[PDB]
Amino acid sequence: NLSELSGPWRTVYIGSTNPEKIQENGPFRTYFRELVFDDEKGTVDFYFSVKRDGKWKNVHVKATKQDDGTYVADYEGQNVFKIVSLSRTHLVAHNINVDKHGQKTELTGLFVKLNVEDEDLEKFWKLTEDKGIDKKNVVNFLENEDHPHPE
Amino acid sequence: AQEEEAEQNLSELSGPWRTVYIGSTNPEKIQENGPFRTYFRELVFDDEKGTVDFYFSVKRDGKWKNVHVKATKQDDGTYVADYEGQNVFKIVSLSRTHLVAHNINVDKHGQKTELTGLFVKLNVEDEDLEKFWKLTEDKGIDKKNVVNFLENEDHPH
Ligand SMILES: CCCCc1nc(N)[se]c1CCC
Ligand SMILES: CCCCc1nc(N)[se]c1CCC
Repeated sequence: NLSELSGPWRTVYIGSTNPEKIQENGPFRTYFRELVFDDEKGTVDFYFSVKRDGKWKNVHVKATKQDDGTYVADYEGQNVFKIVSLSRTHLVAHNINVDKHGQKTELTGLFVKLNVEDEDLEKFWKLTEDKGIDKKNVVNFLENEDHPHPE
Repeated sequence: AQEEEAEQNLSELSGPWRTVYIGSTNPEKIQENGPFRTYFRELVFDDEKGTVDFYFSVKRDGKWKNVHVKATKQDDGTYVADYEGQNVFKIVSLSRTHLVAHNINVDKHGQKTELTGLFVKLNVEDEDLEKFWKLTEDKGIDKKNVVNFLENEDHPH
């Protein structure tokens, strides 16, 4: 039951046994946007952004769960990763990437979830109505293309 | 084992904040290039000075701008701030994770705009940080080889 963890997630820290993978232009200097867990298909879709070559790219990768519990996915090689601790607000993970040249890299990561509550959303909506504001004149900043760049 | 909560206070509320929704009686204010299409980065609450400092980014003209605005509390509990005119805003709901607010903006042309906003706080508990560090050490990853993506996002470009 990890479906309820789907939604907007943000990268906090990423560590690597190979600094080149996470320095500027590194393939694993990933800013998470959204995570989607599917308990029936045993899969996880990652939506994130990476500045590769000189520009920003939005990437989508689907990970599949294995009998051992680990997940495997194809991104800058073959990756096999393990969630170490999850909860409503956090995800600490460890990933093993093996690139095109057989180079093995171990990465670690802390990601936090952006939890928007119903109780709070409702309050926002009542207030927006009280001020006679039209739902059309409301901007969603969580799923917006027009956003700033961290680098 | 043991469960513990950090002692709360406006001080504990400071930190990274993100904007979820912003509503406006005047759509020009929050459209692309509008001064109120603001992406929050951090907020600093000061109990003693009765102030709140805002850090956010707005795409003005053709490029992104980081902006800092200090607001001061009033006896009536509202806050005043100077940004793209004069602003008086009231926090209708605040807790460890959310902020719902109502702002009244009078621009340099006498025009009044009323805005509504929902913001969410990005909380990072120490238990999680402590668990991320232990894992990092276990794989023999040296701290110098760790990037803080949160601070990068709070200090963009
Ligand atoms: C362990 C959860 C995140 C794994 C992971 N770390 C990245 N950095 Se991008 C990614 C998915 C694609 C390989
Ligand atoms: C009500 C607190 C947030 C008010 C507020 N909303 C923005 N949008 Se920018 C900002 C600070 C400058 C007036």
